[PDB]
Amino acid sequence: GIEIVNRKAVWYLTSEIKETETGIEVSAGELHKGDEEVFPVEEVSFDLTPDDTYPVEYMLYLHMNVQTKKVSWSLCKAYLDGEGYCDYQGNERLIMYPVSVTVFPNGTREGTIFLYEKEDR
Amino acid sequence: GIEIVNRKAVWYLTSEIKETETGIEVSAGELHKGDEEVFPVEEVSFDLTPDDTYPVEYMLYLHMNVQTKKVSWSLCKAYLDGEGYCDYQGNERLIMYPVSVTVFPNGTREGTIFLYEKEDKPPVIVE
Amino acid sequence: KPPVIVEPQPVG
Repeated sequence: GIEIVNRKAVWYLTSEIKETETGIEVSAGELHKGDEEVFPVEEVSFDLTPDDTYPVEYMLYLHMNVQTKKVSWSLCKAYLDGEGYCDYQGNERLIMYPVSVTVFPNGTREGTIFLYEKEDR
Repeated sequence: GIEIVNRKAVWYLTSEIKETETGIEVSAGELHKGDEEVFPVEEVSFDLTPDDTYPVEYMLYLHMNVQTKKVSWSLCKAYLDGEGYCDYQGNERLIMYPVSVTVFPNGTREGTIFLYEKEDKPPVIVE
Repeated sequence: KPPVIVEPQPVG
């Protein structure tokens, strides 16, 4: 299954992230760096599609353009054949990776949905 | 907290609706009647202000004047004291209730954001 | 500035 990890951090996301029948749905929300700064985050969704032979790793990245302040989503899809793996390859500032799921050929999903909330006041 | 409910409907709104630390923000968007007609919807926002004594119910209405086709926002606020409730009452056709939240004196929010979708999000590929 | 305020009904 995909376990839900509620976790406190300086950088936190108010977007609702959930597992659906077909994949992952992330609602529109806000990225916060503590009390100081807030950035708008668009909604995003993707299918957790299995492969016939290999398990498939899905890793969702939340990164920021340093110049424009635009916070965007990136998705890595890797086939776990001994050479495939997920690692953020982009040139923007990686903030977090709230979804990490391995989908097995028979449809079994194993991984984590990270839900970051504010450190306590 | 404030839950999000996605639903496939004939009437759907492309406006982004989100909870902020102070209240609710609805972006400018489009109301769609399937694939037959689209109507412009203005941005709207409001504070989820608590009361010192009673819990407060917030209700957001999206309604349309069927003759002018003007689509507008209405907000009802109710103080949970047992003497009043929120209910949309006007002449205009009520299209949807996308926000319904109860705000308790200490700031605790309980409710739902209804996000209507098309019947029958690609993140860039970091690959 | 929207929204237009709708007053709550009295119960009863």
